[PDB]
Amino acid sequence: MRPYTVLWADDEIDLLKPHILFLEQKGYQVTPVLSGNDAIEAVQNNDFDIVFLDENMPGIGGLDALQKIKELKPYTPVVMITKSEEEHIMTQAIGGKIADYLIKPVNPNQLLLSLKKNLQQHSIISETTNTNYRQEFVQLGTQMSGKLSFEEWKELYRRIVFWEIELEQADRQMGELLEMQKQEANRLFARFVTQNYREWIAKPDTRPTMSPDLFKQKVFPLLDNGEKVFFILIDNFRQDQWESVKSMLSEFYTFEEDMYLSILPTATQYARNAIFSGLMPLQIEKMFPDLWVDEESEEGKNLNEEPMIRTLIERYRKHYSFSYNKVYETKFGERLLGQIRSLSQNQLNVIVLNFVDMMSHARTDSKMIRELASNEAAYRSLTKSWFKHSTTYNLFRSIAEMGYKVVLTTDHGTIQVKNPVKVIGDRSTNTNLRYKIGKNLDYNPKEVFEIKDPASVGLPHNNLSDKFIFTKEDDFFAYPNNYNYYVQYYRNTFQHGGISLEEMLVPVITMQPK
Amino acid sequence: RPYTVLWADDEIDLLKPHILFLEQKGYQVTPVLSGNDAIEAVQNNDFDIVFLDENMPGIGGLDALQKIKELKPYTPVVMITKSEEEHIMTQAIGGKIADYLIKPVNPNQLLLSLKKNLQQHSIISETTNTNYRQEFVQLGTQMSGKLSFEEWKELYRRIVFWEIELEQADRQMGELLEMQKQEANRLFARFVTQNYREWIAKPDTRPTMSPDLFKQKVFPLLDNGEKVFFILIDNFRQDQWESVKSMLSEFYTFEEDMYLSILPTATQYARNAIFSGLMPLQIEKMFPDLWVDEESEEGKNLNEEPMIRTLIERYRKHYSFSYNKVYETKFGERLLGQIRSLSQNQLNVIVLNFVDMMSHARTDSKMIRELASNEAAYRSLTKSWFKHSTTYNLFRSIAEMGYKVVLTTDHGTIQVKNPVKVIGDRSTNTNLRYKIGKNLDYNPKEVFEIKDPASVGLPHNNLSDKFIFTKEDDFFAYPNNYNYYVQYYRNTFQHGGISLEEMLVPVITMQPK
Ligand code: BEF
Ligand code: BEF
Ligand code: BEF
Ligand code: BEF
Ligand SMILES: [Mg+2]
Ligand SMILES: [Mg+2]
Ligand SMILES: [Mg+2]
Ligand SMILES: [Mg+2]
Ligand SMILES: [Zn+2]
Ligand SMILES: [Zn+2]
Ligand SMILES: [Zn+2]
Repeated sequence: MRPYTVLWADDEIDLLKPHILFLEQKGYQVTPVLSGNDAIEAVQNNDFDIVFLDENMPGIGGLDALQKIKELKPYTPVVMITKSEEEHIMTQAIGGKIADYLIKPVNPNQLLLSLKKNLQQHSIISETTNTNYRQEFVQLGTQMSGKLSFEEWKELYRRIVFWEIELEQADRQMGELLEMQKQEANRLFARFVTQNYREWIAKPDTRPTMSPDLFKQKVFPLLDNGEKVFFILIDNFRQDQWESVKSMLSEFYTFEEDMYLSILPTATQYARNAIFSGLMPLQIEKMFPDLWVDEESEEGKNLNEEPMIRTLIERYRKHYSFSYNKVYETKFGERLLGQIRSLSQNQLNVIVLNFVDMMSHARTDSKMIRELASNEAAYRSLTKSWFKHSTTYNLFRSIAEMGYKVVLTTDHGTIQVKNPVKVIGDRSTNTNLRYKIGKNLDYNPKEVFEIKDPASVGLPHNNLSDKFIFTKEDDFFAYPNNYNYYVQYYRNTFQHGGISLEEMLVPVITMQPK
Repeated sequence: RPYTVLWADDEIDLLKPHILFLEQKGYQVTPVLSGNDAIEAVQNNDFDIVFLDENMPGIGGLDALQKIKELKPYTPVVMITKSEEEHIMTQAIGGKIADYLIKPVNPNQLLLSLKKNLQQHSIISETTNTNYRQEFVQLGTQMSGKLSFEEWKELYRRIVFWEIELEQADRQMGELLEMQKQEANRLFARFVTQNYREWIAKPDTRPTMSPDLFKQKVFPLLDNGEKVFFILIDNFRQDQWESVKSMLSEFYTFEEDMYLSILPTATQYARNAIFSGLMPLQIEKMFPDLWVDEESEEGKNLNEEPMIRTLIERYRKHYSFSYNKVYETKFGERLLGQIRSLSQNQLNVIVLNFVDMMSHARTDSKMIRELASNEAAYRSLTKSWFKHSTTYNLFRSIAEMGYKVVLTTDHGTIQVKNPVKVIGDRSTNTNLRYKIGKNLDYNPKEVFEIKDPASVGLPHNNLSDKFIFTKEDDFFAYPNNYNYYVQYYRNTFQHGGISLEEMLVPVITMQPK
């Protein structure tokens, strides 16, 4: 290697000769200077790896030297090594983007620690992530194997996502080894769902929490305990997207993290209507035929969610005051943000955000989103940018100021599809690549989850359709009339409505304002 | 509220003085004696910060760190230990500790660490606010008077720096800077309009511009017998460079500089000028086979590789070189594989294209409006695209080849605000910031007006063909449906006119570490 270079500025550098010898023995080149002006010049005309800085020096002070050095080379770490214990100096150093602040007398090893932490942090963390994943990779495969409970599935998926993000900043083949494990997880999760889905619908008392159960399990207990709640539903928000925005929200909230199961199809007109109605889609139609819109109509499929909310509140003999707001466009979030505090009168404030859904679909037809979200790390990254720079960030921030509980959840996720499944003859479901509705559908029954009795899984259908077929894993339906184009166009896009961990196992977070 | 600290040390009884000190300072400390006790405490509470001994009976502090970061990844952990072994330091760093303090620890060092890890964001805001209020004065005197080109580069670099710094500060301070930026752009437009003709007419005395870029910044390197990668990112302005330079600092050291794009600040003219070494006009007369009239339907920057060849010929050089355009991040994969095969050449040209902001597709329009509503968001998208596209590894891999890299752009872009009325035919171009026209109508005091394109190296078809250019953050708007197109194009990013963002663009000479 080459040695890391250290520029050290102190009016009494002679008193630090022992420390300089120690660092020089550990492979570091130290250039000493005696003033801020000499340190500034050295930084200007050199490319030092790190800068050590005294505060009290004849001439300009370290805090003033720090400002200049940060404008010249803001990416260069600066450590303040001073005898000052004044809080004012600490405060201004932190504010000046100091990397470390060490109070004299300093143990030389404390300087070694700063040098490693501030110059080799990334490679150290990278090597530990690989090492830790190598240790735990086996434990994850076996944890996967066998017959897992629902709660065991939650923790496994939680563990897989964690490694998805950790291994972004680590070795490649560790990352593609995780992809294999994730692939195997989705396969085994698919069997878990198809073997139990009909029973889940049949026996509502022994089933995991699903869309129709969401409000009863996670909202009503809060409201019944006297608490004021903001139910915020970001449509098409996967588990790994929650993990991406989690740290940002931690500045303002504490979390109780949970997950729950979306119903099939993992689509908005079914799962999200089931949430706000508290019922399986078929039960919405029977009990409230005026609020259900069947898949044929050109009318909107989720325009009646507020009335559904009122029937659910009434259906459990609750008297909650509530509001419902639906946000698509950029301007309407700023407007809702402006009128946010007028909602303080209501116990329950429901907010639906549709942009991640829009963006997720734009991964198919928008060259721009094909660039910004080429892979799932970019998609997560792009989700961070949106959350921070849209009005969503300050919306969550204003709610916290209002002393409101927030239940942050979604209706379904989405998955990056890879391999086609042939199909033909459906009705009006060509728009969805993960589920299909119709009669006389030619397909391979081995490749899908067949629902020939839709009313058994709480699904309505008009007389021109009698069955549902769902994809599994990362498959997507493809027609043969324009097959080769169809396949090249939709491969690697994001699609929902089928069976996968990404689509079905989705977050529900109960957040308390700090 | 009081900040809460979880402190796990098997000798917690000897740390009672530190604890009392910290309780006097307003913190609530919870003492525990082992890694398992701490793990359980974190599991059932929301502590703000964790202090962690390493050597304890039971599990080691390092084992506790791994589990606590799993439970509360967003909670800072400070290791406070007597151990001075290097492998312990390294392992704790790997375990994502916030700090590592070797015993005995100054109690003020605990306080500092609590400020730096629990209140650093709000501290940086107040400090940035206070610093800028003071620097606001020097930026006023620095843009006062008549500035030289070198002074315009310093000032523009200064304004960009504070633009990004003030992302983390009070809104009012950003408003205050926004107006200093307005004034800078107003004065910069005067500076350009008063000198642009002189610059084109006197090549030996002008600032470095598009047609001079290769001679000024590339040929000297090669002539000094050093290999070079010339990477041109389309529509990559100064603050986008400032947004990605830290990522690049892990593999390069920088010689940062700027240069002026010619007008229009549009790929068809500026980038062709860079590669041809000539002005867009004299492209056609010097080289008919190379030029493409703007009015031809097929692409205009497809035969740039031959333009580069004639440039090498004109200056009597014999560089072996390559040329590669990467439209999409998928094509970049192939280039990344074959990238080491380009070690044979002295010069390697790569054209990268950042997301098209000219997209009229309804979906792109809806994305753009939400993902890039302001300049902070635009920079954030820029960083995201750079890291997760093939661009990041591309620079990473070129560094391993030990090549010098010249990173630059052909022009920038600006967020437009106010409409400027203009009347023209169906023929007239779509660009919001500049028009070409046989019969253009406009307030000549609202634009930079080039009645004879031929004098400034621009082509034309008719005697009556003009070029007109917007300044500051103006954008052209036609009378038909003027009210609608004003509302649609306002706050969108455009290029082709006169502004610091469009015109004064980065050129970085980078040395692999
Ligand atoms: F003089 Be220094 F601040 F220790
Ligand atoms: F719009 Be939904 F997520 F199908
Ligand atoms: F016992 Be601890 F590591 F100081
Ligand atoms: F023609 Be480029 F988009 F400026
Ligand atoms: Mg001193
Ligand atoms: Mg002084
Ligand atoms: Mg101990
Ligand atoms: Mg032990
Ligand atoms: Zn949805
Ligand atoms: Zn959707
Ligand atoms: Zn361009």
